[PDB]
Amino acid sequence: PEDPKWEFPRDKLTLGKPLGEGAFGQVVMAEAVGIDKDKPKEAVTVAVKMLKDDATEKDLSDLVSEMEMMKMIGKHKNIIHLLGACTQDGPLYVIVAYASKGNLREYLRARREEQMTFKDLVSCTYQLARGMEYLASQKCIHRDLAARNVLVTENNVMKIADFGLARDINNIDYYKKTTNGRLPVKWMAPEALFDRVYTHQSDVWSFGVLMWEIFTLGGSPYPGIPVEELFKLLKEGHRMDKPANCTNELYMMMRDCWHAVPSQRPTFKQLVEDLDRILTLT
Ligand SMILES: Nc1ncnc2c1ncn2[C@@H]1O[C@H](COP(=O)(O)OP(=O)(O)CP(=O)(O)O)[C@@H](O)[C@H]1O
Ligand SMILES: [Mg+2]
Repeated sequence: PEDPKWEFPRDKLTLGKPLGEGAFGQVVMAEAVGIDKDKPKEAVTVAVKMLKDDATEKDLSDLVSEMEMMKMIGKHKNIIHLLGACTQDGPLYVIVAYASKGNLREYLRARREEQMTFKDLVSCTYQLARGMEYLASQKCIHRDLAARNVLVTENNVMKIADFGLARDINNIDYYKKTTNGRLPVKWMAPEALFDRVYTHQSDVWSFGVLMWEIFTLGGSPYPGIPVEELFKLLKEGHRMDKPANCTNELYMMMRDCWHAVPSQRPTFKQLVEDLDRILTLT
């Protein structure tokens, strides 16, 4: 099944050193000659997501589904961008934009290299609120928004990544009946955890937990509480505490995203407006 507008010649692709791995594939650095149509002569440094030697049938299928999802999203400043793919005659290669600073979690943990200021943190939250606004506008739910799924480029631009669990949503709620779920519990909304319902407001909840990760410089959500005990505490109204240096205006923002009623939570459009005002006065 070839899509000519995304197919990239294998000869033009030279693989390099590894960049990371999980239990769904691996990512290697690579050189791609003429993949950028704006400069069709220069070789572009890219990242290639591919299967592993111990890959499964679902691993291949998930990588194919993540490829099709990224085709629909399009380019944005705060979203990792699909550049091409190698599907015909050989292993599936998913070629995406390269980010040299890693993922946001290890990025912030390595600044407790550089050093993070209050403006830097607010700048991070603003860009991630803009990437989700365009993502929500494109009729998409990420379902796996976390600090580890955000990439940082050489010029410190936040890139939303990991669309393996992303789905398209229309005007009503997304809903399926599952033998068991696959979303990280500590970032899930109560309706996603209990009712198996996911909307753009469920991504707002994850954004709140994402805010907590950012202002803790890479801490783990609900510190000291196992995944097993989080179930009962969410039903009873437990929320995370305010970080050490985090303005109350930004903690009320987190508590807004963490509202029980999904429709009562802010929209990503409103988060961009509020963060814009907070950022300009710094
Ligand atoms: N464009 C890119 N540039 C540099 N590193 C990248 C990258 N894209 C992904 N990576 C890194 O490759 C590593 C593994 O990739 P990926 O994030 O897709 O696996 P994963 O996180 O879904 C499995 P797990 O969560 O169990 O570790 C990650 O640490 C990620 O930061
Ligand atoms: Mg990840």
